Amino acid sequence: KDELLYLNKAVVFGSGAFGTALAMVLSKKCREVCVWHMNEEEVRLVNEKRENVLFLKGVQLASNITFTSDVEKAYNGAEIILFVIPTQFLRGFFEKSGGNLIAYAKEKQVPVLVCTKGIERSTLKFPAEIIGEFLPSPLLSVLAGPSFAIEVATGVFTCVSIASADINVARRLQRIMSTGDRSFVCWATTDTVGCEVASAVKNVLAIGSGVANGLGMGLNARAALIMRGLLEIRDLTAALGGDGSAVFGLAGLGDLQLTCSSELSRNFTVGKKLGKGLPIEEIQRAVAEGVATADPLMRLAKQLKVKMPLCHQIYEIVYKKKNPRDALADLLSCGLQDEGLPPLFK
Amino acid sequence: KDELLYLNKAVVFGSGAFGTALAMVLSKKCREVCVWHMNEEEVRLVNEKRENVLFLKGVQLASNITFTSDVEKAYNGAEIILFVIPTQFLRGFFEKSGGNLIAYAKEKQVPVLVCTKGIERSTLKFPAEIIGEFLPSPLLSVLAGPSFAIEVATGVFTCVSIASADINVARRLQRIMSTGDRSFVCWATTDTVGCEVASAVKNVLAIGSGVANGLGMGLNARAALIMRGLLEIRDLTAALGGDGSAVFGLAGLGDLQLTCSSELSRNFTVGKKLGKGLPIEEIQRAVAEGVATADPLMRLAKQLKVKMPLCHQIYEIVYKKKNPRDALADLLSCGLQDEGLPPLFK
Ligand SMILES: CCCCCCCCCCCCCCCC(=O)O
Ligand SMILES: CCCCCCCCCCCCCCCC(=O)O
Ligand SMILES: Oc1nc(Br)nc2nc[nH]c12
Ligand SMILES: Oc1nc(Br)nc2nc[nH]c12
Repeated sequence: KDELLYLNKAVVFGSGAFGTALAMVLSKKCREVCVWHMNEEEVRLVNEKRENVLFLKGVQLASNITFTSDVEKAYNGAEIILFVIPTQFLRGFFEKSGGNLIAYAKEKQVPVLVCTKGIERSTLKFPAEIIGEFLPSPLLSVLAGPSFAIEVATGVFTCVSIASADINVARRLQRIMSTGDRSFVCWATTDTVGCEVASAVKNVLAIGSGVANGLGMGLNARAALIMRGLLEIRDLTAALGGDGSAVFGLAGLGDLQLTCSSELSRNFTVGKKLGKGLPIEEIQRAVAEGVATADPLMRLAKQLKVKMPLCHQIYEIVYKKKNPRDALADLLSCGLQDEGLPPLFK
Repeated sequence: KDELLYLNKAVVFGSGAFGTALAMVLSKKCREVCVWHMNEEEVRLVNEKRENVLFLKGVQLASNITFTSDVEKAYNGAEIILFVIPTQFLRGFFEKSGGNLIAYAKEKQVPVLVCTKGIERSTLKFPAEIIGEFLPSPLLSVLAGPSFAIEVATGVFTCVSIASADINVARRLQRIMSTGDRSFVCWATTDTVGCEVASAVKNVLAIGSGVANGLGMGLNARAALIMRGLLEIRDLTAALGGDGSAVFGLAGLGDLQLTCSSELSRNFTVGKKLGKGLPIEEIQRAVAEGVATADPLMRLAKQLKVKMPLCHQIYEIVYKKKNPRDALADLLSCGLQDEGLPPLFK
């Protein structure tokens, strides 16, 4: 259906640049929107300054956005729930504070939208999969696509995709997240897995992009990194059970191309230093997503016997003091190959 | 085979930034390399200055590169032929000067490499297809991929793909074009058509990229343009008979992502002005590829009944004084949709 849905309330768990930006979209589709941040003092500050001076500096919170540190106040009444809490704290949030939240969600069949990205080290599971150990899969959807937070927060044209096992769940979320001025447009897909794989691997690939640049390479190089890197997202996706339809779409190619040209992103800058030769120890001074993700990503790949050439060489560069140039050459040690893509049309 | 081939001679027909840059690659794989430019006086100049001051300013021609205006001197001995002559003059070159060249190519089974890009207005045929009316298809290959000329000319890491009906022809060209230092790496594919479609349509899409920017949009937008734009390349490719395997590869996604972020490209700048509202008449002051290509591209699409939403709206903006904002809204008039990509894995 091409007709939008407006609600009375929405809560967002995660007070980062991304969740905050997402609350601005919701603020235009929901009467009320709470954003859950844990530090009570910060909650008040932000509410006073009418601005998340914490993670999205320079943006003016809609007046109907209210930060709260009380989980219970956050979800009560909410007709949509967004999770954007970082991977590492996800499970612990659910164990230590999700009790009432879970029961509420189950009782009222409240749609849940996963926006957290990564791989959990202990289990090597993805964010929606974790959340799925606490909440029935049918209530769950995943949001992914090229979406720089500032741009999303200030209403500049953005297209993301929403994925759910049941397309019909995605289509209903598509109608709650899409704005009235067509500035935030959601496309439906069923590929939850491809979405989550693309989201996680893009951050690792994005350090490679930095590596390339620090190494003296240019735009031809980066384009080739995005293209080959995508095959790695596609193969890991196949192995994990996904149907792969998100791979060449917004969640995959779209978010991947974006994240890799983000020259001022911390993923890029870190790779760029490693590229220039600076040791990782010297660098770290606010961790980069790709750095944290490379390790688990590598363990998961190994466990599933998926070859991910770019992601391994990026992992070695980051974790095992491998010379970027030695890495590049090894990557190119393969010899002359076929492009390796299947025909679309027989 | 992962082992390279070096030759005694190579000729390149086309004295642009691209062919000139390609001659620098060849100059490292061929004893001798002639580059055919028509103006005899210019030929001498360039040869004296040891630099194509004409279209690739600031680059030092290998010493084994010699410009010549004598077709006959150009190909005699050549063991590979590259065409990079612009589309519009392609046929006329073959009719007015290819006589001896054609016979020579046929007689010695000289591999031909098509690097020209576009759609010929009269026939709506692509460059390799044209050349195929004068030369047996088996001798023909197509080169495509993300490859900014300066970067290719100065040896900065570049990956392109080479396509031929027979993969084995592509693999042999792959071994002649790939350099000894792995700075120019060629991947083989059979998708000649997808390659040529991607090459032509990317220039039109690249004006859209400019439109987006002139309209105030940012990087999220551009990423979404690249992703949806690609479907248009895929659908036109299906209709023309291609197997589509080049689409999500170097020739497609790769070259597309590159060409659309080329903020200083004439395709971008033109779109950007149209975006800012400047009338096309006011703009033109050296035509942009996408401008010339939009018309034929639109006629070809129509003739084949392929819907190419972005390319049509770009055509209207360029040829029919359509307001970019009116265009954007119409493009978004579709309503809430599914992403529309097939599963890769069943
Ligand atoms: C950690 C290594 C990153 C180095 C950055 C490389 C710059 C872009 C390289 C892209 C070339 C792709 C190589 C693919 C080779 C293969 O498939 O085995
Ligand atoms: C000539 C029009 C160009 C306007 C530039 C638009 C900026 C990026 C827009 C990408 C959104 C893709 C819209 C697809 C809608 C559809 O499939 O019908
Ligand atoms: O322990 C923690 N839980 C959550 Br939820 N978020 C955090 N941020 C820092 N420490 C944290
Ligand atoms: O007529 C022409 N033929 C070729 Br080949 N190239 C050209 N460039 C300008 N006019 C030309």
